[PDB]
Amino acid sequence: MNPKRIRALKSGKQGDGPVVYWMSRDQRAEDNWALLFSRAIAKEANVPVVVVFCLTDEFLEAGIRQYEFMLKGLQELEVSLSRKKIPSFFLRGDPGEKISRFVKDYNAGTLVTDFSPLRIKNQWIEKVISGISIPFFEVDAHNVVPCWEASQKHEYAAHTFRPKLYALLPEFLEEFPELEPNSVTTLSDVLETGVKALLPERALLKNKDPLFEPWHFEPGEKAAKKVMESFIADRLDSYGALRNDPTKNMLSNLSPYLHFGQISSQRVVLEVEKAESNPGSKKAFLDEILIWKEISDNFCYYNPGYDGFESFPSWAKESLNAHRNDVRSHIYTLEEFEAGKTHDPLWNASQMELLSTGKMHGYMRMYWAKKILEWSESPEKALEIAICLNDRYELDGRDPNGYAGIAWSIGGVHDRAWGEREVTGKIRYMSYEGCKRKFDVKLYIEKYSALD
DNA sequence: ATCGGCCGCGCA
DNA sequence: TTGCGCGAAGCCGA
Ligand SMILES: Cc1cc2c(cc1C)N(C[C@H](O)[C@H](O)[C@H](O)COP(=O)(O)OP(=O)(O)OC[C@H]1O[C@@H](n3cnc4c(N)ncnc43)[C@H](O)[C@@H]1O)c1[nH]c(=O)[nH]c(=O)c1N2
Repeated sequence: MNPKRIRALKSGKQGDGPVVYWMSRDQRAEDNWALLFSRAIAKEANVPVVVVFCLTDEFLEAGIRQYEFMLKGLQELEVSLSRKKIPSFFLRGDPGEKISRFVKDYNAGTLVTDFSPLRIKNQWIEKVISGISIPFFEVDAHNVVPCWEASQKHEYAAHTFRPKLYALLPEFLEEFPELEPNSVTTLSDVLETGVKALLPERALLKNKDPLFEPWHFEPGEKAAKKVMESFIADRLDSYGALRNDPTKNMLSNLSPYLHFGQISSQRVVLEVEKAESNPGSKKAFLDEILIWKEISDNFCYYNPGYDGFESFPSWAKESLNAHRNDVRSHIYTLEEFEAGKTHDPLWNASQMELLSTGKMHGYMRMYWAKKILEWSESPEKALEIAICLNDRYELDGRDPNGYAGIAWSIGGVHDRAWGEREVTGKIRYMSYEGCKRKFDVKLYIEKYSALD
């Protein structure tokens, strides 16, 4: 393994016991540098490797759509791990509290977790640290260049981070060895229970049936390898030319799998790299999954206030400030956006794309989040409604890519200042009629007319 | 250091 | 549509 992928969190005396992988972000058995590290420590010490996943009450902030998708990654994940003789364990509480009992109860010798830059991970890791005595390592298994190696500061834009990332790519772009089975030796209720809890929160139509359409993405590692091979085979060619057209389904549709870590961006990079197609389609796509996926981690990692106004750049702050008294063409309430009740049929279309499938089209997500800022009473409230719907309804929500994507839209983070306007100040504008030069907007509204 | 280099619109 | 040149606009890093 490339050692630079490892951070030592807590130093102590290596217990005699097993290596416990605390599985958080990267819920996969293959192409996992974290579990590949745990097994190596279990191997040298001739102790086993084991997985422990912590199911927290944060699922009740989202909905059936995400929770189902995730606890079927997990059922399949466990069949896979047992097949390698690595048993997995599923605790049901506060990680800081619960993971600390596990290591102590089970005489864990060494504890490993994967890397995530979101605030709450830090709260737990710091609680685990103060309650264990065995060593404690962290591994970046979600990025190609470990987040703290690509850059040590917040990067102002993609084109300041782009040299830094490619500087280090030949070293960190590499094949994955093979997860070696152990030598040394309930998820059904958990879902049935979680679901009954979330059942009065489903989005229904006027009729009783749910809004969500569960057949657009199958969850799992197996599914995610076919979404990836499908993209490489059918859409990667057309990607640069049609990535921006909401009527063509020419995206990878990989974001829900990456979010849960059911597939590794590094594998995807490897396979796109090796694959022949339009060299511009490969360049266009590699920038999305290398430069934009990883500066988004860079973002939350250096900006603890990443989901708030205070992390916008200074120019963006001043400008939105001076336009807090400008009169707004419309003001909608959370619940009115929520049910696509604006005058803008394009907006409502895209909101209807969000509610029924769980994945709104890449381009339409920009447009969507800017009209929230233009038609709400203040930036804080627009940031609030946009996080809220993003995380409530996007399969790929509750994710750095989310906070970094909203802050681009509403705040100009990783963007630049544009022609000053009312309400939106110097923040990049996007117009209806600009969409109309770009794609048959009429076809996209026809698609989603379930506003009942 | 001193400057290059990161959507909407008019038009053919 | 479809590409091009332009506009308005602040800031990083050679
Ligand atoms: C308003 C709004 C809200 C969000 C986001 C953007 C915007 C404008 N993003 C990011 C982005 O829109 C999203 O990653 C893409 O729709 C990914 O879909 P595909 O994988 O189908 O795209 P596509 O195949 O074109 O991109 C491939 C991969 O590159 C990365 N990438 C592409 N666009 C990116 C972007 N704008 N920012 C960062 N990485 C990007 C993603 O990992 C994506 O899976 C996000 N993403 C997410 O996973 N969860 C979220 O909740 C949000 N929230």
